[PDB]
Amino acid sequence: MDEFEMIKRNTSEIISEEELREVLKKDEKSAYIGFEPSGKIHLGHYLQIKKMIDLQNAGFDIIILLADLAAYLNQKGELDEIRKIGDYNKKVFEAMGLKAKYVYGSEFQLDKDYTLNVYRLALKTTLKRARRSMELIAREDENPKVAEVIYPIMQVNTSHYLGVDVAVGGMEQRKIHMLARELLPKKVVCIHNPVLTGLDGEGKMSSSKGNFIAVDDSPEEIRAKIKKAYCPAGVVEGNPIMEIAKYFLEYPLTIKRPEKFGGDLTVNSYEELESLFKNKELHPMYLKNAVAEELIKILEPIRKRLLE
Amino acid sequence: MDEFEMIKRNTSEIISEEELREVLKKDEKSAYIGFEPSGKIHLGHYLQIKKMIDLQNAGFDIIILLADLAAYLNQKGELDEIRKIGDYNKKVFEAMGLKAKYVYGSEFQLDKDYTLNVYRLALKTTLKRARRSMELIAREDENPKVAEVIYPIMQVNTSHYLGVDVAVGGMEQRKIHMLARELLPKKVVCIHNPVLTGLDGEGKMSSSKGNFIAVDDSPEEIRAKIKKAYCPAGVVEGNPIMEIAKYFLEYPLTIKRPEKFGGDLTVNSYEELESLFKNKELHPMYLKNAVAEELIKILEPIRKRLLE
Ligand SMILES: N[C@@H](Cc1ccc(O)c(I)c1)C(=O)O
Ligand SMILES: N[C@@H](Cc1ccc(O)c(I)c1)C(=O)O
Repeated sequence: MDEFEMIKRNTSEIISEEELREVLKKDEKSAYIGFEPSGKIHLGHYLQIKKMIDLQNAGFDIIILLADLAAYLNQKGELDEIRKIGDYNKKVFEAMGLKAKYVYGSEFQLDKDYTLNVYRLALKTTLKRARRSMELIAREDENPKVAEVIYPIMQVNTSHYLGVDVAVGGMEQRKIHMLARELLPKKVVCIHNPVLTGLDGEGKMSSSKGNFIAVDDSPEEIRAKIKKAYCPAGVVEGNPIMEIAKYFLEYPLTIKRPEKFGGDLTVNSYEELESLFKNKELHPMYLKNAVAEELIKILEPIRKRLLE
Repeated sequence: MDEFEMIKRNTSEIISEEELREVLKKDEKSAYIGFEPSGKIHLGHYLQIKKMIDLQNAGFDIIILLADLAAYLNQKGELDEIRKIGDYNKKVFEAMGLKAKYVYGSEFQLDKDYTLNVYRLALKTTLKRARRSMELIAREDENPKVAEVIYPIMQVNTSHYLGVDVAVGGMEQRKIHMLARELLPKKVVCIHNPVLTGLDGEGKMSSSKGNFIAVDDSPEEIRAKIKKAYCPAGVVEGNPIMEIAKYFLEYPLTIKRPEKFGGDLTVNSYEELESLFKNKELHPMYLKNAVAEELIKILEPIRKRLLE
């Protein structure tokens, strides 16, 4: 697996692969991802940080935007408290093994030159397009605020301002990124990560929906969350436990199981696991026990650094 | 007529009269009006400048905002060319006899602190409310831009920033002013001037509709415009010529007319003129001739200063 394939592994899409290939040739290249500060950092965040680590290993300088101003526009509270959560998020990201340059949006997104560019972009972006770009990001509001449409153009300008070669985000960010690629002078290569399913199988995993596993959850808590998670036999689509096996576990994977139920099985790839589960040769209970124990070991050093 | 009544004369509404009364008691009070720079300065502009002059005579310090940034957000062109028109507008306003402090929006509306307040206001203003406030101001656009909703909150913040006691504008500005009075810590007294009717009777007078008399039009041009203007006998409502008699002429007004048609008539007030015209005792032709000649003399010193 070369660098391109390492970067591509477990991503939903890369816009565009040809452009990424041109970027990889350079000695100096940079990539960023931004996150509205979150009280709990979960597997969805970890999935993306893992991807930033892949880029870093491929020679990219990484910038992590603690998107405080965006969170502010998206009704997450006052800037002061939001920045505090941002500082906590930085510590968690560092505990994940990512060394990068962390910047707070408000450090530069209120500067006269930034603002003028935001207003120039506002002249080129239709209200309809801006609202559509925020469908999967905007905080639920029966009476949508003007702030909601300022948010996407502020995000489009970040890539321009940072001068990055690559922007990373979950698939929820794809419409904002399409806007950026259409409006900015320089097209940024966009790498989109899949959106994890919530533990109960209802909708996507989210900090606001309480359907996630946080990276610092205790082992006992992880086991309890996985035990009650949606995981119908033979069903892979929308199955959060299979998603965890695909995105976080390493193979070969040894699945412990009593001899009376088939004995231990060693799966050499997620594809093999997917095969077994689909044919109902692996019961949800044993898939769950293996995923919980392996996930606990994966997260252990992060929780340990955060509690130390 | 005291100061309050002088300020109130020919206005559509004052929000609120009690508040204006409290303001008038102060030794130091200020008022502003903003205009998106216009290629031609017309009677609608003059009507408002006349009102600013009334306020100045009542002891107010006047600030005229050459609203370049707003015009930019409202698709009037590039800031550089817009500012140039703004400078021309200042010269016309000075030729009207107004001495005031002229400021360009872009001088302060892109500052970090201004912008943060704009975003704070964006969190409190619904998209629906912002669009409604722009119905009579926004440039026609089949695909409304995000810029359209940034415009009203930028305008709400101007009063806050300038610290004025009074904001003046045409009735088209009333929804933005209502928003300002609801959102700002200090309620600004809003004085609204009537919207003049276009010369052809179709819709309101506008720089973009070419249905106006510019203050520097030649006498010959004024006569031609008034000659072809909508002015049905006995009809006062939506009659631009009667509006001109009401808002710009001084009384007693002598209306020249051949003896065979009734001879000259001296009207001591606009109300008397309105009475005569309604009862069809004054023919459109003679109302028009008198209005054109008197308007020419009213505008003469302005055109002269602009051509000198
Ligand atoms: N939209 C991201 C946060 C984010 C990302 C990048 C960026 O430039 C900005 I401004 C904000 C989220 O949903 O968390
Ligand atoms: N809306 C006015 C222009 C204007 C006025 C005041 C203000 O604070 C701003 I920002 C702009 C117009 O229609 O010309």
